[PDB]
Amino acid sequence: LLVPKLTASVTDGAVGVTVDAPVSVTAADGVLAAVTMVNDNGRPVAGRLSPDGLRWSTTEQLGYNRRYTLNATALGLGGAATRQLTFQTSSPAHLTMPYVMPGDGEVVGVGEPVAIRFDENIADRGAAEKAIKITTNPPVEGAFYWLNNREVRWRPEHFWKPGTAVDVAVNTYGVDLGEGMFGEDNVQTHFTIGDEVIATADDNTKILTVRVNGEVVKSMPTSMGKDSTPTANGIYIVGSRYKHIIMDSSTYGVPVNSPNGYRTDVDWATQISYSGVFVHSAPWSVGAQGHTNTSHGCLNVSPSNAQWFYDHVKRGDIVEVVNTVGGTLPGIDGLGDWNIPWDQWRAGNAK
Repeated sequence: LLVPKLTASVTDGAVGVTVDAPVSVTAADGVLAAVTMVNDNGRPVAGRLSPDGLRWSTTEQLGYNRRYTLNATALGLGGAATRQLTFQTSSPAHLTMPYVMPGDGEVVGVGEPVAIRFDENIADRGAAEKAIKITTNPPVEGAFYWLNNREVRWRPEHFWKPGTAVDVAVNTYGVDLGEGMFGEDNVQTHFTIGDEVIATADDNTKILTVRVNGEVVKSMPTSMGKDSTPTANGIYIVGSRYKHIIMDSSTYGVPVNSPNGYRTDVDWATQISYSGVFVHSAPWSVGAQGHTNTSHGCLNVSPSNAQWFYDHVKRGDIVEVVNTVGGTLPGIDGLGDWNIPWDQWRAGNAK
């Protein structure tokens, strides 16, 4: 007759046991009569034993920098076995919290990338990528690309298909993200892609034309950036929107009282670059809109048109600017992700 056998997911004496997984204990040739786990001043850890008595597991988050002790006994027809195991979990040098966009339960446009922004520089980009599980339905190929040391993005090759569900599980709790930096917590979000909405600003016509699922629904005369401060060409992702906002050039590197600085309150503002390009109300230039460029790079349009754009365009919709004298919007702007060729995006930069 067989002696019961105990198998724990930790070994007695271990150090740097990671806290991304539950701790478990299994009986063979018998059943579990007692399992307790206790931290280093006696508080019980909390867990659940399967109905068949074979498998026990912790049910709550385990702590960084803890010394836990696990006592288990198995009883069988042919005897008893008891073990005591003591182990120490990872003690980070630092913690980093991830922040995910877009918002949970949001409906976003077809240009919206998955964004995971860490509040510290990530030394092991690959470990971060690996901890982030993205589910798509319908499934589509995508890839990670890092905009800077803290923020990674995931997206498909092409604009999302309307009706796609996107799920993002950032499972960074207990993960060593490099040089003793570990995840502070897990985060989750789920969003859905909505209608296809692409607004094109053509500098040859000075019109911003808004297309919803391939159809023109609005034509907006506009005044883009003057030759000395032109609007960059390329694909811009729509971000945040404001009933009114004080636009302050010092927010974007540029001192208010320098030659290209400004501080002005404007209405009906939709952000389309982190470099500070917005679509907004410009009563002062209604004359020029349709004819000449007068701005610092913003898409000046009429008050009714900026408000229309506020109401009808959402986060993740697209604006494409073409034929200006400017360059191309940088890939790494923050809202310029689609300007990076797919082959480069896909190869990634996890080193």
